[PDB]
Amino acid sequence: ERPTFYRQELNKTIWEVPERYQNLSPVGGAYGSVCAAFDTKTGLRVAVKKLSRPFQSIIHAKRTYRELRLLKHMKHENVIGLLDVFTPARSLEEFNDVYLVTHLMGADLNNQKLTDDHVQFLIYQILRGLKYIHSADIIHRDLKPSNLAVNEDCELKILDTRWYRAPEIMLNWMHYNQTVDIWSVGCIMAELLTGRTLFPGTDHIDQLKLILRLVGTPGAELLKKISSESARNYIQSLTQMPKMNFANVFIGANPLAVDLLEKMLVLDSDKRITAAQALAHAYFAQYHDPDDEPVADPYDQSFESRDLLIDEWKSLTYDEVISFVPP
Repeated sequence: ERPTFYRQELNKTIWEVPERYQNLSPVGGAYGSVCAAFDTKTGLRVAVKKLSRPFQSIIHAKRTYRELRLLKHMKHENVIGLLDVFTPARSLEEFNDVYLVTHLMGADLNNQKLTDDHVQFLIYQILRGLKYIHSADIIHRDLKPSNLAVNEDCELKILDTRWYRAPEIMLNWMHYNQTVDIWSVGCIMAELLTGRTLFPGTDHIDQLKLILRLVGTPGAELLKKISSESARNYIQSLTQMPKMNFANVFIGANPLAVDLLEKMLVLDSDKRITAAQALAHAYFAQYHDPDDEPVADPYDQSFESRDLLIDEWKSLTYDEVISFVPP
């Protein structure tokens, strides 16, 4: 049973949506565009997204497929997930338009200190989601407060500025790792605790100079891992500063919070607490339940390596729209 659609003009496009999605009102840009709407079937407010030029080129088509595969996979309280995907077409031939439905979102996390219990609860939920995302072998790569939607009773989702980027990710470094997301978290936690941006770098070189000011220049165990002779030269061509005490930088913070930050904001990704080890840190003792912290089903990313024609990506996408199960 196909629903009944109606057609409607919004954001200088024509939209064709199942009748269960009522009064669409645009929210906003240059990507595919989003309308907020009312879902009558579930009673909820939803973000409907019209993908623009979904199959315009090959890169375009593969981008669409990636987005659908991703959302379709995320089945977890703290991560954003897919409520619905649909198309007007009746065959593959007539297939051109892909609309996605997810929870409409109250408040992302841009903004004044928070209480140490609020930070605990906020960071716990971010970590809960990262353990899940990480166990499907996915790296978020760009965590920052505006990817963090919280709602009225403070329940938080990860949605998909260089202020929160891991330095291995800024300096293109191959010695990356899932824990780039973790560096980001430290940068958010610190921001919530103090009220101020931990590294408000004005530009690329500033950014790294600020980071090296807090953590110190790389030890010896870290130099052993830099391959480029010039990179090595250049790193120790820099001002040789020591590591600062965090208790001094995080004055009047819970010493467990301070401890945790010292395990997250480390230059060497191989020595950085993982999401799962962080959920066990004493700092979250009030919230940690080791049976309420689920990992994901394994996630086939093999399509990433592939080079295919527009009509193969489109066909693959259609298969995924056909097969969608509502939650």
